Amino acid sequence: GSLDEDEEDLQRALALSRQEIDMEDEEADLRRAIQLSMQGSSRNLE
Repeated sequence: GSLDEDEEDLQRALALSRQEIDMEDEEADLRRAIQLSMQGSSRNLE
């Protein structure tokens, strides 16, 4: 039950999209979304 296994590729995809965008304007919002995802924050606000 290695969850980290999938998370390795998941954060890989995140880093992948990081270099895909890497643009500090409008895409910077998507960039911030990767950061948000890396913060482990989903729809679990309340």
